[PDB]
Amino acid sequence: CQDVVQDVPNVDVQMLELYDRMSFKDIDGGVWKQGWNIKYDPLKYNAHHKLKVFVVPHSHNDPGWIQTFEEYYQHDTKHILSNALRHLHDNPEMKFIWAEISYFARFYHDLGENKKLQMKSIVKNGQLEFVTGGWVMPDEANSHWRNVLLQLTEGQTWLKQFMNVTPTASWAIDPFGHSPTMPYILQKSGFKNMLIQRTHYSVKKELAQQRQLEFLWRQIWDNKGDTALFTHMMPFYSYDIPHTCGPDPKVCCQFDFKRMGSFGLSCPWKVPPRTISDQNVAARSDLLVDQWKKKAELYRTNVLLIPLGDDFRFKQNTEWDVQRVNYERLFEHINSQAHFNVQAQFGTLQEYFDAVHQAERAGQAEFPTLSGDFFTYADRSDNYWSGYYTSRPYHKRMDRVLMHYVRAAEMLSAWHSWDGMARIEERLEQARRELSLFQHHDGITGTAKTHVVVDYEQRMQEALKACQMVMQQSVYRLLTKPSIYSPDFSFSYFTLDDSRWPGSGVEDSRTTIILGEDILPSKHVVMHNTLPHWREQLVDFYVSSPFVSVTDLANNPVEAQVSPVWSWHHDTLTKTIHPQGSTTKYRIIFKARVPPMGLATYVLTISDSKPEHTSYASNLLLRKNPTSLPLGQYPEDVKFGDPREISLRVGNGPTLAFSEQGLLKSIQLTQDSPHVPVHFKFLKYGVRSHGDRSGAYLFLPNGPASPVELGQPVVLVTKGKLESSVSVGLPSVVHQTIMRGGAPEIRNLVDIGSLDNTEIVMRLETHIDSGDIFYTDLNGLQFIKRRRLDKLPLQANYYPIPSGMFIEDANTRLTLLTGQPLGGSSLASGELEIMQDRRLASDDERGLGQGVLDNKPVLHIYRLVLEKVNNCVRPSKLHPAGYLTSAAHKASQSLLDPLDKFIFAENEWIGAQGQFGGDHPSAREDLDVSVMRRLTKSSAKTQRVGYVLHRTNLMQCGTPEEHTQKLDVCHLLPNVARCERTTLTFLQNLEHLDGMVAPEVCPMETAAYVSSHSS
Ligand SMILES: OC[C@@H](NC[C@H]1NC[C@H](O)[C@@H]1O)c1ccccc1
Ligand SMILES: *[C@@H]1O[C@H](CO)[C@@H](O)[C@H](O)[C@H]1NC(C)=O
Ligand SMILES: [Zn+2]
Repeated sequence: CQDVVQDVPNVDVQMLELYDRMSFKDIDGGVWKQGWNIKYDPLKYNAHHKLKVFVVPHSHNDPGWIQTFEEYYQHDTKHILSNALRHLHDNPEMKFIWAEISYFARFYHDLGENKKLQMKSIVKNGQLEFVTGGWVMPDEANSHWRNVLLQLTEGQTWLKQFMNVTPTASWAIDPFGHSPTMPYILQKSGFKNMLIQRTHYSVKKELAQQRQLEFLWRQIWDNKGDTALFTHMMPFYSYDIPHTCGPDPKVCCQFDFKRMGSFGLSCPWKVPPRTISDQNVAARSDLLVDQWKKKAELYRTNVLLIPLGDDFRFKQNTEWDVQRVNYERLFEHINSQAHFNVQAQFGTLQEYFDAVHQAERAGQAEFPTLSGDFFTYADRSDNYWSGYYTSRPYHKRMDRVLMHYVRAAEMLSAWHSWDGMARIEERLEQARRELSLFQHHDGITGTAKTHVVVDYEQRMQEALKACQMVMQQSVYRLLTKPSIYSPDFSFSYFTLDDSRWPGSGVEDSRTTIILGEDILPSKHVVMHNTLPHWREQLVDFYVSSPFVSVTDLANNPVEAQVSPVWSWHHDTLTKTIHPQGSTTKYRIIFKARVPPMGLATYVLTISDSKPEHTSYASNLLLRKNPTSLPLGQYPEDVKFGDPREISLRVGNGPTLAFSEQGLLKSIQLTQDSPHVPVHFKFLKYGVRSHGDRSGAYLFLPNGPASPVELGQPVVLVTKGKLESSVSVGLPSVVHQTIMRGGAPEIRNLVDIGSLDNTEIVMRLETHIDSGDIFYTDLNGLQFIKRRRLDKLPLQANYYPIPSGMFIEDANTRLTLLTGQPLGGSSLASGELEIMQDRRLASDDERGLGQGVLDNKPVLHIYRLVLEKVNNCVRPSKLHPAGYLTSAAHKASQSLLDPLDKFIFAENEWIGAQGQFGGDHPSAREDLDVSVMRRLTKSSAKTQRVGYVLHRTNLMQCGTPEEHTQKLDVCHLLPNVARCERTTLTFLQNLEHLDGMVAPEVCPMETAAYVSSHSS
């Protein structure tokens, strides 16, 4: 195993280093506005060294943006594909590349057999080529790596089954900035090449000057280079025709033949395209070949890529003709005029890469190595695209909830083979596809029109219902005596109970467990743990009486705590935000201990009085002018007091101090230790009154944030033996700090209401001497070092926080983990900040055509981990990566993959069992079974189950933590007959494993295995 901490990789381009050196000046470079006037030596190419040009027709099809997926399919994409089939069939030398498999599968299943066969033929002969082959072209900032893999696998599994092809070249022309998580996943999925486009204009200039636009992109910690993937970065401002033929858009636009008028398009540079004829082909060729030779100067080989396309192009038959015929006339002339020393033709992306590598092998070029990322993107001036790291945060949080539900549904149902009548495969495919669709770069990014966001939300709700159905049928099968099990596959044996989604204050949708002497004495509940290690975690349920006790299925009492159900209300009468307690429902909390990838059953029983093993939280409402807060049968009266500072400690955990406004002020790790200043504060950013306006994509603040005026907020303190909390009703945010004995949990119920042109940020102020350094994660996969640069504007220093961020000095580290992707930064030493929501009245000129005024209440969740790190073995100062500690990693897992809770629906569960998975191996803490998926339906003689195993890298800080079992996923199901290592999409077998044992992976590695069972 490579050491991912102690060996700084030696690369030619390291993006953090490049950023420290770059000036980022935005000067007018001439016709290539953000470059320079390219010059080339006409004698560079000759009879023995020609420039080979591949013109690659393409059509960017967004799976929802200005219209919904289905609206675009009906209005545009079905015609593009139907006409591509006809035109490619009839013109053998014409080529076309296709990226979005969600649209291709929607089209293909509606085709008659005759056309399916014609389609398969143009794919087999190479005219139509799939690039990447994912369900969508995903966002790379907010997406979790698990969902990037899910959507890639959904598209490629469909392509293997129906087109018999697996792309090895990726095409990502539109995500707003790029992440090294892509080459990581692609290289472990059989890819050999990838292409990107949206990188900062200053980066394109810098790399173009050094001919470093093609590089071997390896991970930041990869010393050896085995993760490297050849990458081509396009050089210009856009992937449209004016910015893909060469440096001068006024010239290139004249070679977009759809812009002469009848299609309602024109050239903004004021010179229109002209139909190629024998009288102008020599002059037109001279102009075009000159653009090509200038673009070729930016690269190292004599093979040039010229994309030919734009958004939803190649629709009309007349458009196919106009582009094809004109380019055919240019090719015939250019290729026959020896003086140009060019051979040009339509080609595919793979053809381009194959020719580049043939040139490389011929010794004509060596490529530089590169590590780092390409955030935060700016396409021009100070227009940095950091706004979409936060836009539509409700759906960003929903993405993470569904991510976990899909994993849990696939894993719970994988243990058995199911009859077709159970509709398990059907519901899982629906769920995987709706979550995969949302990975689109206008889905999770929050950059689609309002009605499109509604469509994605509706699709995800249907996916959550599908997951619940699969999960509850699976739990019933796994925990019911076999000879008693009698399923009705349409019945709800259990309902899921989720405490954090949509969340208290967002939707009152949790069901209360109704117990009563005259109706039902007790109720069974079941917890599932999708992680491969034993886990204890407090769980809570709503119950109709405070006199409830808990037992495990051996009838052993389990200590529990009962607290009131508090809801916050913006009282329009008193103009205050304050809590109301239920007089009919209560919360019961207790620790559930669940096996690795297993289930544990508990029983809640009502009694007429306080149970011996159930305690009751005290409650203290701090506000001047209080009024009573009756709580029905709750046995402890609420206490009142004027606002004041307070201190709380649960268990032997940390002691937290709060201001009189209910916000954290300090954390004391242990009895002796100091009270470390850690101050939460809410501030607001505004919008510029002159110049460019912030919108769904861009963050263009009108200066540093200003504190939210808090007034005298109402603060609620609940103190219990198992769980305590401090909640406060601030303007636009009900802020809650929860303590269960370890790192606190923070929950923000964010309702920006009608505050136009406002972005609400949550900031942490500490003493930590972090300087200008902070760390943020990439797709929940790795932490990258960031350096705040005062030479760049504030918005450029905002980065995606898909799952966590931290600051540290020699001795102390503060890590904030998130349950949803949001934007954030460290704008001053000792600070961390993360945006909560943004409401913007104006459009930001990137095509969306509306502001962001459809905000809705969202419950954001976090864990806050303050730790001493002076004893940790950390990377050297020159290493570009950072790594979490065990506690921060576990805190992240508690947010992303919590225990699932099931409430038995009927009155009695006959044949109920107490546990499942007690014999499953409890793997080392840094290892996860990211995916468990049965790959075969019930009619297959040989069943196959796929596993994706991911091992992260945790810092060594002297905490032994040992004695763990080896996890061999290939023996998790009985009767294993074969075990193979496969690509991450499970589509190619890479290694036949001896003894049918799947070995564990190295830190920072991800491997996939498929076990075969004869059963
Ligand atoms: O690349 C330019 C073109 N594309 C904008 C792209 N980015 C956001 C979406 O995913 C879309 O595909 C465009 C079209 C229409 C109006 C303005 C700009
Ligand atoms: C799928 O592609 C492989 C490529 O080697 C080919 O051998 C096989 O016949 C194809 N399967 C069919 C008939 O679709
Ligand atoms: Zn797009």
